Amino acid sequence: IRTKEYGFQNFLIDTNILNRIVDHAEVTEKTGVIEIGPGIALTEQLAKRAKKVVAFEIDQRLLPILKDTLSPYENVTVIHQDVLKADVKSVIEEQFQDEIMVVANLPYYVTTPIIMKLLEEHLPLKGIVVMLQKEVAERMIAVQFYTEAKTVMIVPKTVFVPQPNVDSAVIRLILRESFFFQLIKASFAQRRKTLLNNLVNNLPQVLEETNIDGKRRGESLSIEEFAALSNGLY
Repeated sequence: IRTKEYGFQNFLIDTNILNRIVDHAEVTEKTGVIEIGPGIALTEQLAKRAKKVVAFEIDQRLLPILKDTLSPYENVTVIHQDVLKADVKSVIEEQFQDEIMVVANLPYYVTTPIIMKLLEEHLPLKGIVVMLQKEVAERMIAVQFYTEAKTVMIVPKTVFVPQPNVDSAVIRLILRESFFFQLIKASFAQRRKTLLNNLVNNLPQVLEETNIDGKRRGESLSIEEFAALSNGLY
């Protein structure tokens, strides 16, 4: 608990876990890493076993803190951009000679968009680990198309500084015609209303079901089922 002063965003405490996290990253002196939402903590113990680290933070307030926190470590560069509106393909060419494994600490609201954006441009990563709440992880998986997931290692409230009420979890995601991605966007518009309604918020009429109820809703359809529909007229 070196976490002094500034003002008392909530943070971790013991390294006990952090190298377990880092353990669940396929991390080496060979691999690089794209840290998102650093605070400071993760990034320090992360810098002590990685090739290079690339921290991403929109919060200005943290940079004079990271000015001296994680200053001593020399394989760290804290780029200051909105990760969502970021130039991360361009920063890979700019900072990694290399396997890459993004580690990310993001809140529910934007966390699901971000993971998409990283994946979405076919970027060359080993995998995408993310710390989220206990509830949300157990929920198993928005797109298992780009990658298949494992909710490995739980993380308790009792290793945090404000001590959030609900315990959290970590989730690693190693990766391995397509208007499909326009389809899932179109099918989820109203969210609550029927499939008729959602595919009349979509580009342009006739459509026989391939073993699938009309009035059935978006959040039901299995991931393989959702491919079959896309093969209407791509």
